[PDB]
Amino acid sequence: ASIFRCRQCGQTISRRDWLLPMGGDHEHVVFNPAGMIFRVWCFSLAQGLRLIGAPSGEFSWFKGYDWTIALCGQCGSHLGWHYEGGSQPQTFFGLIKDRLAEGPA
Ligand SMILES: [Zn+2]
Repeated sequence: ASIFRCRQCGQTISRRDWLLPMGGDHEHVVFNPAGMIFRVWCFSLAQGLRLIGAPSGEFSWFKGYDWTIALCGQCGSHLGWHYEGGSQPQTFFGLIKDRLAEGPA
């Protein structure tokens, strides 16, 4: 239970070692304006994503951060967001827990 992959295709995405307790918890449950609930796990680092467009602060769930949609770079599945423009840390990833599969390195 050491690396996280895209559930839909297997792409390598992150690692348990890279979980980041933001505001004291690595897990944050949030909703967008369309009412969709997301169980977000914060990671300091991720790979294999494709970050879409330019950042936006609108509706940001993390104070001081602007976001970009993060797709699986391989299959296009929406895996979460990349956050930037903030402080301590400047950047991080918020990934949707149930869209990842955990398993051995
Ligand atoms: Zn994928």
